[PDB]
Amino acid sequence: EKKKPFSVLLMGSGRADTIILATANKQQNAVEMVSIPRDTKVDYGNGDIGKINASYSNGGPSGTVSAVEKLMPGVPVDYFISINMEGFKDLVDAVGGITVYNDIDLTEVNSKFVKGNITLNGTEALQYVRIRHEDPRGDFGRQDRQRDVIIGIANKVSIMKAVGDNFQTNMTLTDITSMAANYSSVLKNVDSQELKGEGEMIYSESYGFDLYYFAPDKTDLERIITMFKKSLDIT
Repeated sequence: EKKKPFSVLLMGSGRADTIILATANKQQNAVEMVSIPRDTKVDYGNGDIGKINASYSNGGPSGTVSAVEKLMPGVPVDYFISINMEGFKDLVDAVGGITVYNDIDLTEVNSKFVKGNITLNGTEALQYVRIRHEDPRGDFGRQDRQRDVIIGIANKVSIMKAVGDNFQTNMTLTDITSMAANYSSVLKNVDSQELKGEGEMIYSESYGFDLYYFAPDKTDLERIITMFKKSLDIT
């Protein structure tokens, strides 16, 4: 309310295959959001290890917050929103479509996604952000389209849930209007990036074979753990 920088944990889905940590600050009027690879490895427990998506978020999305608080000690997660690929669409329809500037030509290869601003709807949007090979930018490309869908939904988010269990958040219906009032950084200062690191295999008595893990790049992680703290208040 007092225009104090916060943070929000966006989750997509059981488990969370899409994790984005976003922190807003009216002062610097900008949004910093970093994407954590679903398989990212997090050190928590007396030997306990696991991927953030499955291994975690298996006791409520709040679990993911915890995993995100472990992967990044300093940074505090003020809020969080987790939606399924269903409530996601109903969230794009109920909001009345989404407008997105598609700078890449993703022709009728999959849909008539002409270049430029190509407004979409629930399903159209889910198909947009889900594209893979078609986008010559490979992985980065999805980080783009993902971003687009976030700003597209936010620049329209009066408040209602036609949806229900397919939507989840800890925000107050009487506190959503607050950020949607004082805060307007969703304009043009949204710089998103994806936590770097390297993947590695790891055996597991349970299965009998190695499992996949994305080992975070320490120096990179720190740059971020530090950058986020810089967006709130290094204290």
